[PDB]
Amino acid sequence: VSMRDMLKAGVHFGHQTRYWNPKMKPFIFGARNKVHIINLEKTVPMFNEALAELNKIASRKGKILFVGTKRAASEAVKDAALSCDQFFVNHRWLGGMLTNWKTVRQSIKRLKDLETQSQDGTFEKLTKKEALMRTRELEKLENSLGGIKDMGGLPDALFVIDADHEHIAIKEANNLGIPVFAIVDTNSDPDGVDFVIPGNDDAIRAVTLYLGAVAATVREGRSQ
RNA sequence: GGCUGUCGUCAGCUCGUGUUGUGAAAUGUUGGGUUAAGUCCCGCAACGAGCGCAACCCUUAUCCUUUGUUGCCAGCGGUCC
Ligand SMILES: [Mg+2]
Ligand SMILES: [Mg+2]
Ligand SMILES: [Mg+2]
Ligand SMILES: [Mg+2]
Ligand SMILES: [Mg+2]
Ligand SMILES: [Mg+2]
Ligand SMILES: [Mg+2]
Repeated sequence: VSMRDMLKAGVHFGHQTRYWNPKMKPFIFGARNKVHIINLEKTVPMFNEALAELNKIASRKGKILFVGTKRAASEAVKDAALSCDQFFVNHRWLGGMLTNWKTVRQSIKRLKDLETQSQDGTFEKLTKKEALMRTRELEKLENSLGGIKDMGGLPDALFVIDADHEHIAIKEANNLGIPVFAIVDTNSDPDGVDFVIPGNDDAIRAVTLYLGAVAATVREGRSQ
Protein backbone atom coordinates (compact mmCIF):
# COMPACT_ATOMS: atom_id res chain seq x y z
CA VAL A 1 0.00 0.00 0.00
CA SER A 2 1.22 3.47 -0.95
CA MET A 3 0.47 7.01 0.21
CA ARG A 4 -0.60 8.18 -3.26
CA ASP A 5 -3.05 5.31 -3.67
CA MET A 6 -4.50 6.21 -0.27
CA LEU A 7 -4.95 9.88 -1.19
CA LYS A 8 -6.46 8.90 -4.55
CA ALA A 9 -9.38 7.09 -2.87
CA GLY A 10 -10.32 9.92 -0.49
CA VAL A 11 -8.62 8.60 2.66
CA HIS A 12 -7.52 12.18 3.41
CA PHE A 13 -11.15 13.12 4.10
CA GLY A 14 -12.35 13.05 7.69
CA HIS A 15 -15.46 14.30 9.49
CA GLN A 16 -16.74 17.70 10.58
CA THR A 17 -15.09 19.73 13.33
CA ARG A 18 -18.19 19.64 15.56
CA TYR A 19 -18.27 15.82 15.66
CA TRP A 20 -14.65 15.01 16.57
CA ASN A 21 -13.71 12.66 19.38
CA PRO A 22 -10.75 14.14 21.33
CA LYS A 23 -9.34 10.70 22.16
CA MET A 24 -7.67 10.68 18.72
CA LYS A 25 -6.53 14.28 18.55
CA PRO A 26 -2.99 12.94 17.79
CA PHE A 27 -4.13 11.26 14.54
CA ILE A 28 -5.34 14.56 13.01
CA PHE A 29 -3.06 16.77 10.90
CA GLY A 30 -5.23 19.80 10.18
CA ALA A 31 -8.59 21.12 9.09
CA ARG A 32 -10.01 22.66 5.91
CA ASN A 33 -13.56 23.79 5.09
CA LYS A 34 -14.60 22.84 8.65
CA VAL A 35 -13.50 19.22 8.12
CA HIS A 36 -10.60 17.41 9.77
CA ILE A 37 -7.71 16.05 7.70
CA ILE A 38 -6.20 12.76 8.83
CA ASN A 39 -2.42 12.64 9.26
CA LEU A 40 -1.88 9.79 6.81
CA GLU A 41 1.86 9.67 7.51
CA LYS A 42 0.65 7.96 10.67
CA THR A 43 -1.77 5.83 8.63
CA VAL A 44 0.84 4.14 6.41
CA PRO A 45 3.00 2.48 9.12
CA MET A 46 -0.12 1.44 11.05
CA PHE A 47 -1.71 -0.14 7.98
CA ASN A 48 1.53 -1.89 7.02
CA GLU A 49 2.16 -3.41 10.45
CA ALA A 50 -1.52 -4.36 10.73
CA LEU A 51 -1.30 -6.23 7.42
CA ALA A 52 1.89 -7.92 8.63
CA GLU A 53 0.17 -9.09 11.81
CA LEU A 54 -2.93 -10.21 9.91
CA ASN A 55 -0.92 -12.40 7.54
CA LYS A 56 1.22 -13.69 10.42
CA ILE A 57 -1.96 -14.82 12.20
CA ALA A 58 -3.13 -16.28 8.89
CA SER A 59 0.05 -18.36 8.94
CA ARG A 60 -0.82 -19.16 12.57
CA LYS A 61 -4.03 -20.84 11.27
CA GLY A 62 -6.63 -18.57 12.85
CA LYS A 63 -10.01 -18.17 11.19
CA ILE A 64 -11.24 -14.62 10.66
CA LEU A 65 -14.53 -12.76 10.27
CA PHE A 66 -15.22 -9.54 8.37
CA VAL A 67 -17.63 -7.13 10.06
CA GLY A 68 -19.37 -4.47 7.99
CA THR A 69 -23.10 -3.74 8.16
CA LYS A 70 -23.53 -0.47 6.24
CA ARG A 71 -26.21 -0.53 3.56
CA ALA A 72 -23.84 0.82 0.87
CA ALA A 73 -20.82 -1.25 1.97
CA SER A 74 -22.08 -4.84 2.30
CA GLU A 75 -21.02 -6.13 -1.12
CA ALA A 76 -17.37 -5.15 -0.68
CA VAL A 77 -17.13 -6.92 2.68
CA LYS A 78 -18.91 -10.06 1.51
CA ASP A 79 -16.83 -10.33 -1.68
CA ALA A 80 -13.51 -9.59 0.04
CA ALA A 81 -14.25 -12.33 2.57
CA LEU A 82 -15.67 -14.78 0.02
CA SER A 83 -12.60 -14.56 -2.22
CA CYS A 84 -10.43 -15.13 0.83
CA ASP A 85 -11.82 -18.43 2.24
CA GLN A 86 -12.93 -16.62 5.41
CA PHE A 87 -16.14 -15.56 7.19
CA PHE A 88 -18.28 -12.43 6.97
CA VAL A 89 -21.30 -10.64 8.45
CA ASN A 90 -23.15 -8.00 6.42
CA HIS A 91 -26.49 -7.55 8.23
CA ARG A 92 -27.49 -6.59 11.78
CA TRP A 93 -25.06 -8.07 14.30
CA LEU A 94 -27.11 -10.53 16.35
CA GLY A 95 -26.23 -9.35 19.85
CA GLY A 96 -24.30 -11.88 21.89
CA MET A 97 -23.45 -14.24 19.02
CA LEU A 98 -19.96 -14.65 20.54
CA THR A 99 -20.56 -14.54 24.31
CA ASN A 100 -23.79 -16.54 23.95
CA TRP A 101 -22.65 -18.94 21.22
CA LYS A 102 -24.32 -21.96 22.85
CA THR A 103 -27.85 -20.82 21.94
CA VAL A 104 -27.08 -19.33 18.51
CA ARG A 105 -25.04 -22.23 17.12
CA GLN A 106 -28.19 -24.36 16.79
CA SER A 107 -29.64 -21.75 14.46
CA ILE A 108 -26.86 -23.00 12.19
CA LYS A 109 -28.29 -26.52 12.34
CA ARG A 110 -31.78 -25.15 11.77
CA LEU A 111 -30.56 -23.31 8.67
CA LYS A 112 -28.81 -26.44 7.39
CA ASP A 113 -31.92 -28.59 7.85
CA LEU A 114 -34.04 -25.94 6.15
CA GLU A 115 -31.63 -25.75 3.21
CA THR A 116 -31.62 -29.54 2.81
CA GLN A 117 -35.42 -29.48 2.80
CA SER A 118 -35.21 -26.65 0.25
CA GLN A 119 -32.78 -28.19 -2.26
CA ASP A 120 -33.84 -31.78 -1.62
CA GLY A 121 -37.40 -31.84 -3.00
CA THR A 122 -39.29 -31.71 0.30
CA PHE A 123 -41.14 -28.45 -0.38
CA GLU A 124 -43.84 -30.05 -2.51
CA LYS A 125 -46.11 -32.28 -0.41
CA LEU A 126 -47.55 -29.99 2.26
CA THR A 127 -50.80 -28.15 1.71
CA LYS A 128 -49.48 -25.07 -0.12
CA LYS A 129 -49.63 -22.72 2.89
CA GLU A 130 -46.66 -23.33 5.21
CA ALA A 131 -44.20 -23.20 2.29
CA LEU A 132 -44.52 -19.41 2.51
CA MET A 133 -43.42 -19.44 6.16
CA ARG A 134 -40.60 -21.88 5.37
CA THR A 135 -39.34 -19.70 2.51
CA ARG A 136 -39.38 -16.60 4.71
CA GLU A 137 -37.54 -18.61 7.36
CA LEU A 138 -34.83 -19.47 4.83
CA GLU A 139 -34.65 -15.80 3.83
CA LYS A 140 -34.27 -14.48 7.38
CA LEU A 141 -31.86 -17.14 8.63
CA GLU A 142 -29.80 -16.48 5.50
CA ASN A 143 -29.71 -12.70 5.86
CA SER A 144 -28.98 -12.77 9.59
CA LEU A 145 -26.47 -15.58 10.14
CA GLY A 146 -26.10 -17.26 6.75
CA GLY A 147 -22.50 -16.09 6.41
CA ILE A 148 -21.00 -18.11 9.28
CA LYS A 149 -22.72 -21.42 8.60
CA ASP A 150 -19.42 -23.35 8.58
CA MET A 151 -17.75 -21.36 11.36
CA GLY A 152 -17.24 -24.32 13.68
CA GLY A 153 -16.15 -22.41 16.78
CA LEU A 154 -14.89 -19.05 17.92
CA PRO A 155 -12.75 -16.96 15.54
CA ASP A 156 -9.19 -15.81 16.15
CA ALA A 157 -9.38 -12.25 14.79
CA LEU A 158 -11.99 -9.67 13.88
CA PHE A 159 -11.94 -6.98 11.19
CA VAL A 160 -14.32 -4.10 11.83
CA ILE A 161 -15.83 -1.35 9.67
CA ASP A 162 -17.03 1.83 11.42
CA ALA A 163 -15.98 1.10 15.01
CA ASP A 164 -18.78 3.44 16.11
CA HIS A 165 -21.46 1.57 14.17
CA GLU A 166 -19.98 -1.80 15.23
CA HIS A 167 -19.09 -1.40 18.91
CA ILE A 168 -21.27 -4.22 20.28
CA ALA A 169 -19.06 -6.72 18.46
CA ILE A 170 -15.99 -4.91 19.80
CA LYS A 171 -17.18 -5.30 23.40
CA GLU A 172 -18.12 -8.93 22.75
CA ALA A 173 -14.61 -9.66 21.49
CA ASN A 174 -12.94 -7.68 24.29
CA ASN A 175 -14.80 -9.93 26.72
CA LEU A 176 -13.11 -12.99 25.18
CA GLY A 177 -9.62 -11.48 24.81
CA ILE A 178 -9.66 -11.68 21.00
CA PRO A 179 -7.64 -9.10 19.02
CA VAL A 180 -9.59 -6.57 16.96
CA PHE A 181 -8.48 -4.70 13.83
CA ALA A 182 -10.84 -1.82 13.12
CA ILE A 183 -11.12 1.17 10.80
CA VAL A 184 -11.81 4.40 12.69
CA ASP A 185 -12.90 7.83 11.50
CA THR A 186 -12.13 10.91 13.57
CA ASN A 187 -15.41 10.47 15.49
CA SER A 188 -14.54 7.02 16.84
CA ASP A 189 -13.49 5.51 20.15
CA PRO A 190 -10.06 3.85 19.83
CA ASP A 191 -10.17 2.33 23.32
CA GLY A 192 -11.36 -1.18 22.47
CA VAL A 193 -9.07 -1.68 19.48
CA ASP A 194 -5.42 -2.70 19.84
CA PHE A 195 -4.45 -2.28 16.16
CA VAL A 196 -5.87 1.07 15.05
CA ILE A 197 -5.96 2.05 11.37
CA PRO A 198 -6.97 5.69 10.84
CA GLY A 199 -8.73 6.68 7.64
CA ASN A 200 -12.04 7.67 6.10
CA ASP A 201 -14.62 4.91 6.35
CA ASP A 202 -17.68 6.38 4.58
CA ALA A 203 -16.36 6.20 1.00
CA ILE A 204 -16.58 2.99 -1.02
CA ARG A 205 -13.15 3.46 -2.61
CA ALA A 206 -11.19 3.54 0.65
CA VAL A 207 -13.19 0.66 2.14
CA THR A 208 -12.61 -1.59 -0.86
CA LEU A 209 -8.95 -0.52 -0.82
CA TYR A 210 -8.60 -1.73 2.77
CA LEU A 211 -10.53 -4.91 2.00
CA GLY A 212 -8.39 -5.72 -1.03
CA ALA A 213 -5.19 -5.12 0.93
CA VAL A 214 -6.25 -7.38 3.79
CA ALA A 215 -7.52 -10.13 1.48
CA ALA A 216 -4.24 -10.02 -0.45
CA THR A 217 -2.14 -10.26 2.70
CA VAL A 218 -4.28 -13.11 4.06
CA ARG A 219 -3.79 -15.04 0.82
CA GLU A 220 -0.07 -14.31 1.16
CA GLY A 221 -0.06 -15.71 4.69
CA ARG A 222 -1.89 -18.82 3.54
CA SER A 223 0.67 -19.22 0.74
CA GLN A 224 3.27 -19.82 3.46
C1' G B 1 -57.15 -34.43 49.79
C1' G B 2 -60.66 -34.45 46.03
C1' C B 3 -64.41 -31.42 43.75
C1' U B 4 -66.86 -26.36 42.58
C1' G B 5 -67.98 -20.71 42.25
C1' U B 6 -65.82 -15.88 40.64
C1' C B 7 -62.70 -12.14 38.26
C1' G B 8 -63.15 -14.01 32.80
C1' U B 9 -63.28 -17.06 27.16
C1' C B 10 -60.38 -11.31 29.92
C1' A B 11 -55.26 -11.67 26.47
C1' G B 12 -52.38 -12.31 29.25
C1' C B 13 -48.30 -15.21 32.56
C1' U B 14 -43.19 -16.95 32.69
C1' C B 15 -38.12 -19.42 31.80
C1' G B 16 -32.65 -20.69 29.88
C1' U B 17 -28.35 -18.25 28.08
C1' G B 18 -26.35 -13.22 27.13
C1' U B 19 -26.09 -7.98 28.47
C1' U B 20 -27.09 -3.47 31.94
C1' G B 21 -27.15 -1.96 37.45
C1' U B 22 -23.28 -1.92 44.24
C1' G B 23 -28.47 -3.67 44.75
C1' A B 24 -34.14 -4.67 44.89
C1' A B 25 -34.51 -5.35 39.56
C1' A B 26 -34.45 -4.36 33.94
C1' U B 27 -34.20 -6.05 28.80
C1' G B 28 -36.60 -9.82 25.97
C1' U B 29 -42.65 -8.53 26.48
C1' U B 30 -40.43 -1.44 24.16
C1' G B 31 -41.20 1.42 18.89
C1' G B 32 -44.52 2.10 13.39
C1' G B 33 -48.42 -0.28 11.26
C1' U B 34 -52.42 -4.23 11.87
C1' U B 35 -55.88 -7.89 14.15
C1' A B 36 -61.09 -10.75 17.54
C1' A B 37 -56.16 -12.01 19.81
C1' G B 38 -48.55 -11.24 23.19
C1' U B 39 -52.71 -12.20 15.57
C1' C B 40 -49.10 -10.97 11.97
C1' C B 41 -45.10 -7.83 9.22
C1' C B 42 -40.87 -4.39 9.83
C1' G B 43 -37.06 -2.24 12.88
C1' C B 44 -34.34 -3.48 17.80
C1' A B 45 -28.74 -5.91 23.16
C1' A B 46 -30.93 -9.49 22.60
C1' C B 47 -31.05 -14.79 20.91
C1' G B 48 -34.54 -18.96 21.80
C1' A B 49 -38.39 -21.63 24.37
C1' G B 50 -43.10 -22.94 27.36
C1' C B 51 -48.48 -22.27 29.16
C1' G B 52 -52.32 -19.18 26.94
C1' C B 53 -54.84 -17.23 21.28
C1' A B 54 -55.79 -19.90 16.74
C1' A B 55 -56.03 -25.29 14.46
C1' C B 56 -57.27 -30.75 15.67
C1' C B 57 -63.40 -32.45 18.28
C1' C B 58 -69.34 -32.53 18.00
C1' U B 59 -73.81 -30.56 15.42
C1' U B 60 -76.30 -27.48 11.23
C1' A B 61 -76.50 -25.56 5.95
C1' U B 62 -74.88 -27.80 -0.44
C1' C B 63 -73.61 -31.94 -3.50
C1' C B 64 -71.50 -37.23 -4.51
C1' U B 65 -71.14 -43.03 -3.89
C1' U B 66 -73.03 -47.77 -1.47
C1' U B 67 -77.75 -50.68 0.98
C1' G B 68 -83.31 -50.55 0.74
C1' U B 69 -86.76 -52.65 5.87
C1' U B 70 -90.44 -51.98 9.55
C1' G B 71 -88.66 -46.44 5.46
C1' C B 72 -90.03 -44.08 -0.11
C1' C B 73 -93.87 -44.18 -4.65
C1' A B 74 -91.70 -41.05 -10.51
C1' G B 75 -92.89 -44.32 -14.53
C1' C B 76 -96.58 -49.34 -15.39
C1' G B 77 -101.15 -53.57 -13.99
C1' G B 78 -105.31 -54.22 -10.44
C1' U B 79 -108.36 -51.76 -6.79
C1' C B 80 -112.92 -52.70 -1.59
C1' C B 81 -109.67 -45.78 -2.96
MG1 LIG C 1 -22.90 -7.63 36.95
MG1 LIG D 1 -46.81 -9.11 30.17
MG1 LIG E 1 -40.53 -7.10 32.15
MG1 LIG F 1 -38.67 -0.14 26.90
MG1 LIG G 1 -46.60 -3.80 19.54
MG1 LIG H 1 -48.35 -16.24 20.89
MG1 LIG I 1 -59.38 -22.52 21.29
